[PDB]
Amino acid sequence: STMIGRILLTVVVIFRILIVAIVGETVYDDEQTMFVCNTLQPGCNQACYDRAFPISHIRYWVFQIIMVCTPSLCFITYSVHQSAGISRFYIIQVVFRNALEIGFLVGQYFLYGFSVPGLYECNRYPCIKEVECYVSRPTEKTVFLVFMFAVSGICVVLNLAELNHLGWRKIKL
Amino acid sequence: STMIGRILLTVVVIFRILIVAIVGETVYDDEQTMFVCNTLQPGCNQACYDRAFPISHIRYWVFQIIMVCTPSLCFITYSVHQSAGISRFYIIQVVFRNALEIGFLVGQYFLYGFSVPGLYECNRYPCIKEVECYVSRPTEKTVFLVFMFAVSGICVVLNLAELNHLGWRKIKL
Amino acid sequence: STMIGRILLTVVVIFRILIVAIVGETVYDDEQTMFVCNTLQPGCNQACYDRAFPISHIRYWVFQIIMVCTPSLCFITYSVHQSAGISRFYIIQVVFRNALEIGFLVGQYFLYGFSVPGLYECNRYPCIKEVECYVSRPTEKTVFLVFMFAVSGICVVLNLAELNHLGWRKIKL
Amino acid sequence: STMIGRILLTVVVIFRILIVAIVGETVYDDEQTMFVCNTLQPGCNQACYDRAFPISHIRYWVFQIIMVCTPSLCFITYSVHQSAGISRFYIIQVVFRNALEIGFLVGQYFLYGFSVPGLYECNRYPCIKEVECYVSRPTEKTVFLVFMFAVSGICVVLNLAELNHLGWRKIKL
Amino acid sequence: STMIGRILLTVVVIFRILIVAIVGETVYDDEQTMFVCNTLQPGCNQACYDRAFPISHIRYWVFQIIMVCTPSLCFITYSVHQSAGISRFYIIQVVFRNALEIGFLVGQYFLYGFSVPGLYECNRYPCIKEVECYVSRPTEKTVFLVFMFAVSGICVVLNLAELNHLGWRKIKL
Amino acid sequence: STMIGRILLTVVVIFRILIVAIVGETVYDDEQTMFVCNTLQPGCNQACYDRAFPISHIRYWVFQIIMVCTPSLCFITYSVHQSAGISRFYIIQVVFRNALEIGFLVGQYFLYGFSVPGLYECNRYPCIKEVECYVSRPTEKTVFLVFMFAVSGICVVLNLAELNHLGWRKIKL
Ligand SMILES: C=C[C@H]1CN2CC[C@H]1C[C@H]2[C@H](O)c1ccnc2ccc(OC)cc12
Ligand SMILES: C=C[C@H]1CN2CC[C@H]1C[C@H]2[C@H](O)c1ccnc2ccc(OC)cc12
Ligand SMILES: C=C[C@H]1CN2CC[C@H]1C[C@H]2[C@H](O)c1ccnc2ccc(OC)cc12
Ligand SMILES: C=C[C@H]1CN2CC[C@H]1C[C@H]2[C@H](O)c1ccnc2ccc(OC)cc12
Ligand SMILES: C=C[C@H]1CN2CC[C@H]1C[C@H]2[C@H](O)c1ccnc2ccc(OC)cc12
Ligand SMILES: C=C[C@H]1CN2CC[C@H]1C[C@H]2[C@H](O)c1ccnc2ccc(OC)cc12
Repeated sequence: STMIGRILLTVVVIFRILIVAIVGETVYDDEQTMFVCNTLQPGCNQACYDRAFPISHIRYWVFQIIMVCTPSLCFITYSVHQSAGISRFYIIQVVFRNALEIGFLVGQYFLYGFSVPGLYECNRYPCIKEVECYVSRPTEKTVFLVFMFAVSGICVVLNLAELNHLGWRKIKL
Repeated sequence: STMIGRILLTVVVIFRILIVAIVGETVYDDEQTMFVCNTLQPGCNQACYDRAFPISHIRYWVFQIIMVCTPSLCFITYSVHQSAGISRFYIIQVVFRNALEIGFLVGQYFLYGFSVPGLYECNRYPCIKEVECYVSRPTEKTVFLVFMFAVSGICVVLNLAELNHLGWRKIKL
Repeated sequence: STMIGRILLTVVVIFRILIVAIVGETVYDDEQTMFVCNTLQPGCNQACYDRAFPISHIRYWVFQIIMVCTPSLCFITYSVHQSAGISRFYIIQVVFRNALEIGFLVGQYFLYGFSVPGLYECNRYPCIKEVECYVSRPTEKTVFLVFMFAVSGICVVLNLAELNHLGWRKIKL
Repeated sequence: STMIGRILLTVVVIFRILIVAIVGETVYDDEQTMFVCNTLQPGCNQACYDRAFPISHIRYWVFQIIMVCTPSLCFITYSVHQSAGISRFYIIQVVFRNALEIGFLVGQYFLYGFSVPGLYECNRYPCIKEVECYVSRPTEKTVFLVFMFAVSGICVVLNLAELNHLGWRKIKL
Repeated sequence: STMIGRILLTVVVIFRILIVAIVGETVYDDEQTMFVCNTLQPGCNQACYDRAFPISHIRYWVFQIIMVCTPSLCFITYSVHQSAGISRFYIIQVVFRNALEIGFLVGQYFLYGFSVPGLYECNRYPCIKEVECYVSRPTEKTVFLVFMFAVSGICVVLNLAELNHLGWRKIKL
Repeated sequence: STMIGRILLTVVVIFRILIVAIVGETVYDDEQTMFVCNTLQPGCNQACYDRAFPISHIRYWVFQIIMVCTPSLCFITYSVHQSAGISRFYIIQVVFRNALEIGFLVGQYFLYGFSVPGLYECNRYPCIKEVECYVSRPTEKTVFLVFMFAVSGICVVLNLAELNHLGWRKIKL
């Protein structure tokens, strides 16, 4: 069943790209404009927001998508160069895709967790002692995070199935 | 009369996609900017808005459109792969489309109801006791909700007619 | 003279589509941010704006354009399906186009009238008794309304001429 | 010298379209946001701005461009319809283009004049007695107005030269 | 060495167009929003900004680019008209391009100078006596100005080299 | 191994272009709007921001990308001109690309360093003595800076490998 696997993998990849490109930028538009802290100190909002969200989810997902698509670009460009052999590059391409997908999934888990809390406790200079800050659209961001995790997991499973179908002797050489 | 059914189904799908893509993003632009609560507590606006609208309508409809279109993409990609049999995949594609459409319609009803009230009563921390908040463009959003429900219902009816035409005997095999 | 009629109909349809798509969105961009009421009550602006303009003109016109273009799309897709008879679908398409155009024109008149006043008197909760609110760019919106009415009337007249050319005898059968 | 006339006319038309489409919308973006009146009365800004600028320049120019291009569209669509005679439609097209261009130029002069003053004196309700309001980017708007007038005048002269070349004898028949 | 000249000229023209189109509009986005004067008089900001920057740099550069490209458009359209002689049009086009480039460079120098100061002294009505105003991103605008001047100078030198290569006897005839 | 080098070089170039074009403009959107200084002096924010960030990172990277791509454009245009010899232009193109890449990398290091601090001490007129200002999203900008440096270094290494492969003897002649 190596064919249905490829069909599903292509469909899932396209689905993820479309969803991100269409909704992600709009969801995270006012992330910093609607972030508010209970204080009068100038500059506390900037510091607390930067501590709460070092990297936005949307940029991480864009980077992940491009990086995961890169090996296919390598293979296609190699094929173009060859004309005006290819049965070996394919195995290495598959292995690299598997490694990249797994690494990105693990990194997402270790960076963001599984939910976006509605409150944040911040104690960065210049804020005096510890202050409380309030996040914008926590529930939508939680839903987006869980959905992206599920899609990435499906992709990982399909890639592992493909790699197993090839056989580890192909991967060895 | 299986041909007029397909014609109407295609026309309705295109109509829904066009309407959403052209007007939806503009209707819901200032959903959070124009949401106001009668209070002085910092952070009450964020909490009350997040409780009132956990997920925006437009994002739900975009997700629904992509998911409903997915099975046709699966079928087209399978057909492409086959060349450089297909009479069985079509039945499963139809069944999956029917199930997805019905599920999305039911989910929309259970999530949003049939109207958007102009007032909201919010009792989420940090708001003190219970406060009153006011929504932006409730009437336009109600009209949009009802129109989308009607279009989805028409799609469901056409899909059921198609599935009935194919037949239960054929579906079983 | 059934040819010049078709030429003019196509030209006016394209003209209307272009004008709307190019200027309408920009005209109605700040409709709600520049709407102000003389009061101190929170939430009175939202209620009064929603009562004054239940549906924006631009969205009504977009819906009208798509709906009016739908029958031609149905005819085209039926023609595509036929290859890989058509002289009867054409009459029904013409009749449906006539009905839709007339209905949309009448609806526009009954919804918006012929002018956009510069003042509004609002007595919706939470506003206390009666308040006075001030509209943004009333004159430009009045000009746009009248222009759209005139274009739609021209389209209706051309469609009626076409339908008369076809003849009642043919329409009946 | 009927050929260089056509070459110059085409080049000028393209030049005008490009200039408008590229810069006009950006010039007039903050026309109402940066318009300020010296008063405390709510709603005086809206009334005074609407009285000072009933129709924005950019929208008038867009309408003019589309209307002037319409007759060529009529001719092209007629030519397409003819295949799957034309030496007479051309003369009427030229005459209509001349009339439209002259009318639009005269209308622009009678609507806007030749300059945009930096101050405005406004006595519209609800403003008390007479107030003073201040315009945004008067000099750039004056330059744009004069440039558009010059380009339209060049177009009118070229069209008149073409019409004279065709001849009154031919035009009458 | 008439070929490398043409190659470099084409490359430089494309480079200038790309740089402007990509960064210019973003650099000058908040030119008026971030312009502030030290006063309490309503309307002083508008007058002082209009006096300081009668025409934005970006619009001047867009106009220059279109005007400089115009003669090539004239030549191409003439060539198209000729088919369904040309060795004399080309020299006239070269001369016109040289004149336009030199004129635009001189005009830029006389209009803007070589730097954008960070302070402005403004004494325009309604400002009382003389006030001080502060500009936004003076350094980036200075860098952009110098870069555009250098690119235009390179273009002028290449055009002069081409014209000299053609020879004076040939331009006279 | 001169083919895999070219494959990797093309892939990394495309990757860098995509990442910049997609995320850079959004990261640096509110650079000046969210920059705040602890003072009451009008005009201190503008001066301090201009001193802290003379040129935005995104514009520098756009300029670098276009300049690095220029030599390939020159070579392609020369090839087009040649038809309707080339083995010597290629070496000079490679050398120029190497020089440009190295220069841009060194310039980036000397201009921006390796991190974006969260605080800035500013003593520019009109600010009184020293003031403290707070930056927006320092961590994301630091990550972007480091990532761009790494990608540029990889490109430099690949270019040096290519140049070494061609040979010093060949480069001399
Ligand atoms: C369909 C979405 C629209 C929004 N952005 C501008 C117009 C349209 C294209 C998209 C962007 O160019 C873009 C192009 C390609 N890939 C993208 C991937 C992600 C993205 O934002 C997360 C924007 C992307
Ligand atoms: C026609 C609408 C315009 C508004 N958005 C940017 C330019 C144009 C395209 C559209 C967006 O890229 C987009 C592309 C494709 N499908 C879409 C589907 C939905 C949507 O918003 C709900 C935006 C979509
Ligand atoms: C020409 C207008 C521009 C403004 N909008 C984005 C870029 C360009 C396209 C248009 C929009 O995508 C769009 C596409 C197609 N039909 C439309 C119809 C109506 C509309 O606004 C009323 C926007 C439309
Ligand atoms: C080149 C200009 C850009 C700005 N607008 C969106 C993207 C690009 C296209 C243009 C608009 O779609 C548009 C299309 C066609 N004709 C137009 C004519 C005028 C215009 O504004 C006055 C905008 C136009
Ligand atoms: C690549 C730049 C993007 C920004 N603007 C909208 C989308 C893209 C196109 C460009 C504009 O339509 C445009 C088109 C063509 N020539 C232009 C020249 C100059 C310009 O701004 C100075 C904008 C231009
Ligand atoms: C894919 C990104 C989207 C955002 N901008 C508008 C729509 C889409 C295109 C891009 C811009 O036109 C653009 C075109 C080409 N090269 C670019 C390079 C850089 C850039 O910003 C740093 C914007 C670029």
